[PDB]
Amino acid sequence: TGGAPNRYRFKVKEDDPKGLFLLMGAKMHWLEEYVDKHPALAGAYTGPNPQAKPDNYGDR
Amino acid sequence: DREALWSKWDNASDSQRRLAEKWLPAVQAADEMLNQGISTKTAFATVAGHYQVSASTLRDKYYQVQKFAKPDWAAALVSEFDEDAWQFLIADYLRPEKPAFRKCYERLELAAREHGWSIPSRATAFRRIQQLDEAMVVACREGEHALMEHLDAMQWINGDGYLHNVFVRWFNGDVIRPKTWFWQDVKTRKILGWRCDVSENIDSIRLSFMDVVTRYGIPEDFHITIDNTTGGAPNRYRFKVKEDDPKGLFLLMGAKMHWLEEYVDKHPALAGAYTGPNPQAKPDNYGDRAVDAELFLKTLAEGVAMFNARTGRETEMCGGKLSFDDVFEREYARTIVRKPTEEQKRMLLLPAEAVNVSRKGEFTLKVGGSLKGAKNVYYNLALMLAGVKKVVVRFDPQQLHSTVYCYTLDGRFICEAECLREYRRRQKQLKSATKAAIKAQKQ
Repeated sequence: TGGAPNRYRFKVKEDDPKGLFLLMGAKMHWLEEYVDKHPALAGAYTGPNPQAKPDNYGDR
Repeated sequence: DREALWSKWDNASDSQRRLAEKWLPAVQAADEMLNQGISTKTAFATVAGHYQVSASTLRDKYYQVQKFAKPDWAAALVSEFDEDAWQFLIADYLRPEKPAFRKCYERLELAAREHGWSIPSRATAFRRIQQLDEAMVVACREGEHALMEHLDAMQWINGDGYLHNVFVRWFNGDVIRPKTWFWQDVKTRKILGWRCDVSENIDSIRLSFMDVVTRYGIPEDFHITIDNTTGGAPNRYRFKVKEDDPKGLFLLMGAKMHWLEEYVDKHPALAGAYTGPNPQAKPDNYGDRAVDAELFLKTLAEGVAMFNARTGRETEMCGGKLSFDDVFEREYARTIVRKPTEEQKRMLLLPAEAVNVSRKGEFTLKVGGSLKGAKNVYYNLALMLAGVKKVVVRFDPQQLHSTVYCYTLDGRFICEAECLREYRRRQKQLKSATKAAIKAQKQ
């Protein structure tokens, strides 16, 4: 359900989204290569590396 | 030069070499007929007759091989595109990202479109990627750089450590993962000693060594290896132990210094504690499952005993038949060792961090932790009678109530002195004041 405090300094929000979806006339039922692996982010993406040095990343 | 010719013979296919082999006896036989001065017609007709071959071909090839020496007659018988795009692609693959080749290629196609570059085939591109180097892949990940006389029993021992994946409830009540240090005989592979503790520090190494030299003795030529290709910290005795130089003690023992998971971690009795290499493991079950220190250590001792006693060891010494115990018992009897004196063993007893000495020649150690609480005060006349401010105290936990030995900060023995939950409350209060504040900051 998400919610929690307060990005607007006031808390948002415990609700029922479900009702809104049903109201829209919707019947409810219950890229990693393009984003995470793009060259421009190479300093930030670490990759599935089991051993990765934490000392480099605050800058990256 | 016959180098290029012979390399052409060499590089030839088996089928091609076979072809040359088939064509050689016909050319050689033909040579014999001409030597005899036989008409060219009769000679070729005869060869083409016996051997199924075109006479014209044989004639032509004979003249072709005529200029070549006879041993080498066999050997006789046998991407223009935009550099910017290529550079762009190579630049992309070598990133630690290391994107998929087909997709990185598609991106390259977009760039090529924007710049109007003429790109080669994906197969050609990858082919060339294979042709680049083994070293380049490592250039991308820095990987390969991360890899890159008669021995008596007891003559050379190796020390190694092991972090357990089993949760054990220690003597102080805390649930931790124990770390054990082992000493192994290099020749026979027998484990000679061990000590287990809550964390990695010099004490387990030192004491396991003590166990090894007390049980099997000190050989006349002693080599010790710890591949590194100081521990200490507070206060299990309520007084801190210890910043030192172990190194000197080892050299003094007459030792030249050099720089079971199935049996322990995987034993059935610990099944609630060992989690196994499970990437997803529920933390909610384990506080109840952690095994007792006594059970873990008994399982450890039995695991060591079984590891050593296990036959069918495939080593030179065991010859696929004996166990580490057998070969160790055999070779140890053929080595010359000496037993350590009581004094040597006592010099190995534990060092306390430097304590202050008053003008009266007395100093204090606040005993606690695993030992009964008491504030011990030690004294001697030699402490007030010469130059000293601080002193390092050497002791046996069992003998703290009576005799300790004082050393100078530089290691010179001075004399011995006769004797004339606490901080955990702070640790816990600090823990609560952390957790509450952390949750409050998260929300």
